[PDB]
Amino acid sequence: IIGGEFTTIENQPWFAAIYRRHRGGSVTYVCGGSLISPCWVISATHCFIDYPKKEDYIVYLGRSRLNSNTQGEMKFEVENLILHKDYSADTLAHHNDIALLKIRSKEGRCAQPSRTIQTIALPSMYNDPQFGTSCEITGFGKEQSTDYLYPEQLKMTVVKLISHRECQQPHYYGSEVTTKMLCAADPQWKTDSCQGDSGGPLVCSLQGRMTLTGIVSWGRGCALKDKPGVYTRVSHFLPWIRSHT
Ligand SMILES: N=C(N)NC(=O)c1nc(-c2ccoc2)c(N2CCCCCC2)nc1N
Repeated sequence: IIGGEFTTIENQPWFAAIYRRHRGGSVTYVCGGSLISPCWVISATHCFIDYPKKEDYIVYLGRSRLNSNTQGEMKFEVENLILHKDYSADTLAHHNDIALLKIRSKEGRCAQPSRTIQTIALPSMYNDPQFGTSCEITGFGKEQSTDYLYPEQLKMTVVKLISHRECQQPHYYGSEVTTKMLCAADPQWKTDSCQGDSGGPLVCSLQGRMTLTGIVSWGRGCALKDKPGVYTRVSHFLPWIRSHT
């Protein structure tokens, strides 16, 4: 997250921290995700496509820090890694960038909700907020494009939804953006998602309900003028989510 503010897991208790085990046994951070039910985390396919083996991954819930344990956290293995069959990557833009992780502890259990662990509601189909609506994004991704390290403490910020028409403009993204993607940015381009925020939540308040509107997917640079963050439009994937869960 470029700009914004540090936070803790109580302010985004559906946030899932996803790591990969290496040959040799070191564990590194991969991507964010969101808990949509006790046994299911939703994320982005591009996070996993290079290493598509479920046994390589570890999922934490209730975690506020990157490389230290948070009190009350839960650790899970990935019992099921489901990537979207129609995923594609061009140079920047990832199509159908959505993935499901079925989680299960070494004791064979799913998430027990707590003060630090809760689910996030999915939107109703094809129902998103209007352009200019302020939404929030959360993650352990880079604080500056030039940074080598990821922040040790969770961050979040606010961005505003951009219309498909505006994001479709050539000075923005041209036809790289489809109707299954959502664009969002700061009016000053001051704050944004970045590398390492992929897979994490874009949350909007719809009709009084906090709703998983987007999944962090891609962008050209981070917090660059005329280059918004691009998000998988969750309300266009409800059948795929339902069928696979
Ligand atoms: N909202 C944005 N403006 N940007 C992002 O959300 C975002 N940005 C980058 C990025 C762009 C230039 O440096 C890093 C990124 N990457 C990691 C993936 C592996 C190839 C490198 C790109 N993933 C992202 N999800």
